[PDB]
Amino acid sequence: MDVVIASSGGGWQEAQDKALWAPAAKALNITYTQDTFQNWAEARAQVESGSVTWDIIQIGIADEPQAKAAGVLEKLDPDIVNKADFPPGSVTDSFVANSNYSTLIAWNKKTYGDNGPKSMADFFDVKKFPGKRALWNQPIGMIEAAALALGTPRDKVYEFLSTEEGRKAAIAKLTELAPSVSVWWESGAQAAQLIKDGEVDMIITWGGRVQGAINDGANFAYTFNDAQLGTDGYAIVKGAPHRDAAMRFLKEMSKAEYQKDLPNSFATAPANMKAYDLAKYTPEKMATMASAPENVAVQYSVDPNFWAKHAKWASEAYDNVRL
Ligand SMILES: NC(=O)CC[C@H](NC[C@H](O)[C@@H](O)[C@H](O)[C@H](O)CO)C(=O)O
Ligand SMILES: [Ca+2]
Ligand SMILES: [Ca+2]
Ligand SMILES: [Ca+2]
Ligand SMILES: [Ca+2]
Repeated sequence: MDVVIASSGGGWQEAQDKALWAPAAKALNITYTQDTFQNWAEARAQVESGSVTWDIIQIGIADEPQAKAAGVLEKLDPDIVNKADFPPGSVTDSFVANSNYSTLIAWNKKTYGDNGPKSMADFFDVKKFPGKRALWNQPIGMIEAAALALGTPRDKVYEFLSTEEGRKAAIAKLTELAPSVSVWWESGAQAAQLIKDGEVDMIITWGGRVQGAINDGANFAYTFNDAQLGTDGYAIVKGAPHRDAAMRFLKEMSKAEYQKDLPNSFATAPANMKAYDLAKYTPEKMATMASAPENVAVQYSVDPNFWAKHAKWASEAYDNVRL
C-alpha cells in the first residue's frame, strides 16, 4: 500500500526524507516506505526479474539516458513541473531534478595541512602528494577526473573523451593511479566514514558527504576546482506498483515550498529555482552550494550525451582498473 521511494542512504537520504518526502506525504495525506540502493542497475534487475517493488528512484542526470533506453523508467506526466523553474535539461520526459552537487577533491589536513591537492593533476601526483587515494567504485566523474589529470581543459573534457585514443589514455592514467588507491568507496556514507576516520589521505567524492564529515569533526579540507557539477533527481520505475500515487508524490515534493529546506543541514543545492527566493540563503550557505556562481566557475558539468553512448565500455574498463 505504501509508495516506495529509494535513494542512496546516509546524510543525503536523511536530507531528502526531512525536507521533501515527510512534508510532501503529510500534505498529500499518503504513506510511504524508504529503501536504499547504489546503482540504477538494481532497478533494471527488478524490471527484468518481473517483480517491481520500487516506485520512485533517485538517480543521476547521466544515469537517465541509459535507464530510459533499457526500459527501466516510466514516462512522467507532461506538466509534473514547470520546466522554467529548473535548470535547462535537468527535467526530461522520465526524470525530474531535485538538486545539483559536486564530485570533488577532499584531502586530509593531518597528512597535508593546508598544502593539499587543489587540482586533478595534484590528485594524480603521487610524487608531490604521496598517500592513500579513494575513488568511487562507479565510473561517473572518475573517467573525467583522469582526463583532467592528463591536462585536458575543463571545457574540453568530453571533446578529449569523444576519441577512442582519449578514452584509452584516461583508463591508462587511472591504471597508473590504481596502486595508490587504498579503497574504492561504494556509498556516500562510506566515503564520509573514511573522511571522519582519516583512513584516506585524499578522496574524490560528493561535496555534501565531505561537508557532513567536516561538520562531524573530520580534519579535512576541499575545493570546487576541477569538480564535476552533477544533477540528482527522481524517476518512476517501469511497472511501479503505485505509479499514479508515485506521480502525485513526485509532483508535490518538486515544489519550491519543500525544495527550500533541502540544504538546511546537508550541503546540497536545490534544483527548483523558485526555492532560493523562499529560503533567501546567506552568502556563507551559498558558498557550500555546487551551483553557486563562484563554484560553477571552476567546475564542468557532467555530460549525459557521453554516458548515453559510453557507459558499458566505461563500466567494464573501470572494473578492470579496480580488479
Ligand atoms: N544531490 C546530493 O546532494 C547528493 C549527491 C550524491 N548523489 C550521487 C548519486 O546520485 C547517488 O545517490 C547514487 O549513486 C544514486 O542515487 C544511485 O543510483 C550523494 O549521494 O552524495
Ligand atoms: Ca553521509
Ligand atoms: Ca580528524
Ligand atoms: Ca575546505
Ligand atoms: Ca549537471
